[PDB]
Amino acid sequence: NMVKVPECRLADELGGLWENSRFTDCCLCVAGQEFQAHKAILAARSPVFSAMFEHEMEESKKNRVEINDVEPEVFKEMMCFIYTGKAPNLDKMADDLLAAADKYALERLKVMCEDALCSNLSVENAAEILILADLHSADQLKTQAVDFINYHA
Amino acid sequence: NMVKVPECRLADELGGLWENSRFTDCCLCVAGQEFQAHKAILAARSPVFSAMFEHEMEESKKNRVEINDVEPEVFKEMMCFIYTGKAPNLDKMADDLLAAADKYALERLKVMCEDALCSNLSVENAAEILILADLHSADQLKTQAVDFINYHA
Repeated sequence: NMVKVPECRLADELGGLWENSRFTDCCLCVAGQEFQAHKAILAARSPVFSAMFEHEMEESKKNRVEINDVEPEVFKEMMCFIYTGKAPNLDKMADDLLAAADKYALERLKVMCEDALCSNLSVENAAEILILADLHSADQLKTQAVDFINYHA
Repeated sequence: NMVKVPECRLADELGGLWENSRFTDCCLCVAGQEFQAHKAILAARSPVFSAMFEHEMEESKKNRVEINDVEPEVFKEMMCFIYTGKAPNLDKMADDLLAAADKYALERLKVMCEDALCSNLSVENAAEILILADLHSADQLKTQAVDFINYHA
């Protein structure tokens, strides 16, 4: 225990990779905005992206994937999660991020959003959150939501 | 604290990326053996690979990088570290990995080897390890090797 070993920095460096966009091989177009990314990473991280890049006929697309169901700011948080496993701005978009994580099968990000939404459960938004968990198959969130509503009988 | 969030699995998934060799864009030839890899990840993880891929005039090289100064088994451990930040078999090759980590500027891996070597310091091997740390710029290893030798008077 004499030698001081530095903290793992895989996440920070992969984040650098995404921020610097080097050796990118695909373009994601989100509401008219273009983002360069790396197929290998997105595929190893999302079963949806994986399937998309693995079974895409029509070179006409030219590695150009157009995303229509996600707002640019939410998209960026999702990407941040894919490259580093973190989502610094999750708190202010938990519900939209949940839907994006669900759509792109990012299980851990999905549960992280569930965790944040659960923590904000109130009698004013209990029902809405409950419905939200049903539309994006967020089990843990639903259960905690049902329990909440019941308890407040 | 009601929702149970899974542990980050960035490393595991990036390891799968390397083990499955999907969407690779380069080839590393090591002592006759070929390994497919991803430029972006090697580049974001190693200043040497970074500079190598960033400045390579020969198309003739074809993203084909040949490594002559590293044994295949050691090379694989290095790659494992580059993709996941771990080196499960570092103990049986600490000295060789140290040199390989040094040559490719993998700072953290270099210190990890320094920690293993430092822990095996014995009257019998002390002198050999000290020299090893000087030839591969392993500062912490050196300082610990010099002290050991002194204390044993």
